[PDB]
Amino acid sequence: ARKIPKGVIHVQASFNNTIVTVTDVRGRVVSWASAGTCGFRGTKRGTPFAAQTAAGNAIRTVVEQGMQRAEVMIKGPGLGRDAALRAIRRSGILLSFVRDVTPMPHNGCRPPKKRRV
RNA sequence: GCGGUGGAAACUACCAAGCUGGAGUACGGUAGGGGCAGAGGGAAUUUCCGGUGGAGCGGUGAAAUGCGUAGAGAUCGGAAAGA
Ligand SMILES: [Mg+2]
Ligand SMILES: [Mg+2]
Ligand SMILES: [Mg+2]
Ligand SMILES: [Mg+2]
Ligand SMILES: [Mg+2]
Ligand SMILES: [Mg+2]
Ligand SMILES: [Mg+2]
Ligand SMILES: [Mg+2]
Ligand SMILES: [Mg+2]
Ligand SMILES: [Mg+2]
Ligand SMILES: [Mg+2]
Ligand SMILES: [Mg+2]
Repeated sequence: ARKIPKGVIHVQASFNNTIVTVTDVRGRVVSWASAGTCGFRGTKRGTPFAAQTAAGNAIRTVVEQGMQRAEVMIKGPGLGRDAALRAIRRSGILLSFVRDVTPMPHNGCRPPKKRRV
């Protein structure tokens, strides 16, 4: 739909799922792919493999718009933080910068209590 | 045991003067999340207002309630607030 030569890839990795969004430097969203939209449900939705197919599935659409260089943003403690990165590499798209944006509060809102499990 | 009387003068007690090592005062330093009061600061989060986008998000041992086509989550820009 839009052919943008350079932009950014946001990958949020949580413990139950990982979102991979494709955007451009103007701060605008083009197309996204989630581990859940790939036909995965809750348990499997956390594994690095679903993050793999998620990243691959977004980059399908990003090469279809004909884009070349990109920055990678990784947010969150989950597993896909490593796995997704591999996909970004093997999908044959030039890797500019890979940053870790995981929000670190400098103090603040008191987190939920400890699960006694 | 109590009372009277004659002696002794070390220890406690009393009376008079002394002495610093105890306790303080002045002086000069120095470390400190000590206390009270008044200024300022940033992350993060939540909600609200927009632009993109367009099906799931969220969550568990595995699920479901819940939130979502009345456009969620994601992402960029703005405000506001408290801790
Ligand atoms: Mg889990
Ligand atoms: Mg006698
Ligand atoms: Mg005497
Ligand atoms: Mg005296
Ligand atoms: Mg105060
Ligand atoms: Mg600020
Ligand atoms: Mg649209
Ligand atoms: Mg419902
Ligand atoms: Mg409404
Ligand atoms: Mg619209
Ligand atoms: Mg949102
Ligand atoms: Mg404020």
